[PDB]
Amino acid sequence: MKIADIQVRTEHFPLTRPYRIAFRSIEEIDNLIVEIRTADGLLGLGAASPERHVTGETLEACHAALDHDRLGWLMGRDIRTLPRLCRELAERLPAAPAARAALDMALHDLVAQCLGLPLVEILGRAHDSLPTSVTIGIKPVEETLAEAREHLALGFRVLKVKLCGDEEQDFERLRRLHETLAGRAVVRVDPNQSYDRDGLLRLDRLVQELGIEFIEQPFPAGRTDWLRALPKAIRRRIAADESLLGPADAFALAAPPAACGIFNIKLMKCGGLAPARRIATIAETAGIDLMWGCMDESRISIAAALHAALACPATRYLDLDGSFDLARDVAEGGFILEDGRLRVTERPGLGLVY
Amino acid sequence: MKIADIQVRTEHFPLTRPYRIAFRSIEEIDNLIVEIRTADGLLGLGAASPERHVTGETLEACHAALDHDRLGWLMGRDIRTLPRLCRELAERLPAAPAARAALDMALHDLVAQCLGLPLVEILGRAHDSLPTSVTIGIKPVEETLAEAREHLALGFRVLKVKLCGDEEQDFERLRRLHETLAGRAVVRVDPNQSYDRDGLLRLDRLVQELGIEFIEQPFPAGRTDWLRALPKAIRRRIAADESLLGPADAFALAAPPAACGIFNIKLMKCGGLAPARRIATIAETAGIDLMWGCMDESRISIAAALHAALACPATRYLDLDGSFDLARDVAEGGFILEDGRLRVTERPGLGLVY
Ligand SMILES: NCCCC[C@H](NC(=O)[C@@H](N)CCCNC(N)=[NH2+])C(=O)O
Ligand SMILES: NCCCC[C@H](NC(=O)[C@@H](N)CCCNC(N)=[NH2+])C(=O)O
Ligand SMILES: [Mg+2]
Ligand SMILES: [Mg+2]
Repeated sequence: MKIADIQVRTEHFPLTRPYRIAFRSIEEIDNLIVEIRTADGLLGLGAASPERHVTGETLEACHAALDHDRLGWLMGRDIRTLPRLCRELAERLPAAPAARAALDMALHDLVAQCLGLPLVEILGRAHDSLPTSVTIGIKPVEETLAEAREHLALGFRVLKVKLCGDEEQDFERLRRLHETLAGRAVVRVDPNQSYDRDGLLRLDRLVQELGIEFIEQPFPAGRTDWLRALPKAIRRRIAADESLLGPADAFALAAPPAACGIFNIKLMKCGGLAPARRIATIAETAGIDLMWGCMDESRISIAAALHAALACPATRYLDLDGSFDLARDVAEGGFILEDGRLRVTERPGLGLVY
Repeated sequence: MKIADIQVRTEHFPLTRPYRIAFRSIEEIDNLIVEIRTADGLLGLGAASPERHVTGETLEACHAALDHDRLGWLMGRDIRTLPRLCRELAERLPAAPAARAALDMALHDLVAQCLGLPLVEILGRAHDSLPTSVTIGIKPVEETLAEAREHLALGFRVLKVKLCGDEEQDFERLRRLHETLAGRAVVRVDPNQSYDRDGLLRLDRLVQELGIEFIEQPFPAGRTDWLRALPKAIRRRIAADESLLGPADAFALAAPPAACGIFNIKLMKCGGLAPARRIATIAETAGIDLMWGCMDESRISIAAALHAALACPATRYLDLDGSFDLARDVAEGGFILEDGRLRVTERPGLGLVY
C-alpha cells in the first residue's frame, strides 16, 4: 500500500466549558493533527494531545517529534507491515507517546481501509457499544448538581466526578449528587492522586454505601505500594491511571499481589493502539478490567480509542468524553453518540469525514 | 473474504528415524490436515499434531473437534475478522489446542494471502532467519556421536540432546559430545522432567563448564516451585516447556520471582498463533527469551511456527526440526533450510505448495 506523504499541523481548540482538576485548570487545548496519504490516494488520520505532567511530553516536544524532516524514514513504507512500523515508531519516538500515537492511529486507519472494514472489525470485535461517562470537574455542591442535570438531559447514564482531597467537600458533593440522581446515572470518582491512606479507607466506605462503581487513582503515581497494602476487595474497586503508562507498568501492577482491579488506558499515555493492545493482553490474563479514557482531544483520537476499546474482550468501562466540550473540531464522524452510548459507523477504517 | 469450504483428513507419516524420549519411544506419527477454501478460490492450510501427555488432547478428540458437523459455524465467516474468529475457536474448541491451531494456522494463511504478503510481514518482521537445533534422542554414547556427525554433515550448527535422568550416562554423553564437536556446534539439553533438585545443580555445573546454552524443563511440569528456589543466574539458563501451555502459564512463570529465563512455545500446546502471540507479549515485557519448538509435524505447521517466530522481537531460538525425519509429507515450501538456518520463502501467506 505504500505511504506517499505526511502532513502535520497545530490546531487550537477552545473549550465551551472550562473546568478544574486537582492542582490545575483548563480553558483550552492544542492538538497536533496528522495526515498520512497513500500512493493510491487514501488518507489516514491521527491526532496528538500530549500530557506533560503524566508522560513528560511537552507540546513543543510533541511537535518536534512530528517535524517533516524527522519523518522521512516512513516515506514509501508499506502499511501492510503495520506491526513492524509500530515497533519502529517506539524506537524513533521513544519520549513522545502522544506524537507516536497520532502516527499509530493513522496507520491503523489506513490498514483497515486497505482491508475494507471498520477498524474495530479488523482488530476483531468484542463489543457493539458501551456507556461513556462525562466529566464533572472540581466545583461547589450547587454547581455540581447543576452540571449533573445538564448531562442527564443530554442522555448520559454515567458521571465521572473529580475529587480534590478535601474530605468534607468531596463527601458532601457525593451524598447530595447520589440523592439528586435518584438512580438515574451511576457514578465513578477520580481523586487524582490527592488522597492518603486513612482518607481512602473512609472514601471507600462512602463509595460502597452510595454504590459508586470505582475509585480512580487515589494515591500518588509512585505510591503503588500503598495500593498493595489495602485489602484485596478494596483494590478491586480501584483503577490505575497516572500509575499506568505502558505495558511495563501494566505488568508491574498486575503482578501478584496485584495493585488494582481496573486499568485506565489512554493512547496519549502509551503511544498508540499497538502498545494499548499489549496492555490489554496483560490485563485480560491477570483478570483486570479495562477502562478506555482520554485527554481533551479531537474526535479523531477519541474514535481511534473507541475502535480499540470495542475490540478488547476485557473492555468494561469507557471514559470517552474528551471531544464533547470542544468549541470546534477538524473532523466529523468516527463514532456515534446515542443515549449515552458510544458506537462506531459502518465506514471502513476510523470512519472519519474531512 | 468469506470461508466457503472446510476439509479435514488423517495422514499417517512413518519416521525415517525412530527415537526415544524419557519415558516414551516414538516410531511414527499421525497428523490431521485442514483445508480452508475461500469463496474466491484461495486455499488455507493447517496441521494438527496433538500431544496427549502434555495437553490432554488425544488423536480421537482432536479428530472429533474437526468433524465437518462441528465446523458449521465457520461457513460464510469473513477471514478479515480473524482475531474475533480466533476468540471463537477458543470458546468452541477449548479442550483441543492442536485442532484449534490447525484452524488458526489456515486462517492466518488466508488473511496474509488476502493482503498479498508472506504471513511474517503481516505480523511485522523481527528477523530474517535463525539457526534451528536438530534432535538426538536417548541412546548410548557411540550412537550419539554417530548421529551428531550425521547432523553436522547436513549442515546443522545446533544440537538438542535428550537426557534421561541417569547422571552417569547423561554426563558421559555430554562430555564426549563436547570433545567430538570442535566448536562445530553448540549444544542445548532436554531432561524432560527427569531431574531432581540436587542433580540439576550438578547438571548446571557441567553445562557451564561445557558451554551448553541451556537446560529445558529439568523438573516435573508441576514443580514450578523448585525453579523459583534456584539462584536467579541458574533460572536464566532454564527453559520452560511442559510447564508452559498458554498465556495463563506464561504470566504465572513470568511474575516475580520469575521461574525461568526462556519459554518454549509450541502451537500444539497454546492453540495457534493467536494465543502464541499473547505469550510473546508477556515474555517480552518480562524479559523472557522465546524459543519456538514443535512435535513431529508436517511442514505445514512447522512453517506456521516459523512465520510467527520471525515476527516476534523476543524470539531467540528455534527448535523446528519436527518435519525433517518424516518419510513423506503432504506439502512443500513454507520454509527454506540453509546451513542450519530456517527462513521463509517470498510467497504470500504461509507460502506452502500443494
Ligand atoms: N489531563 C486531562 C484531565 C482529565 C483526565 C482524566 N479525566 C477525565 O474525565 C477525562 N475524560 C478528561 C478529558 C475530557 N474532557 C473534559 N472536559 N472532561 C483522568 O482520569 O485523569
Ligand atoms: N512430548 C513432546 C514430544 C517432543 C519432545 C520435544 N523435543 C524435541 O526435540 C522436539 N523438537 C520434538 C520434535 C523432534 N522430532 C524428531 N523427529 N526428533 C521436547 O522439547 O519435549
Ligand atoms: Mg485519574
Ligand atoms: Mg522439554
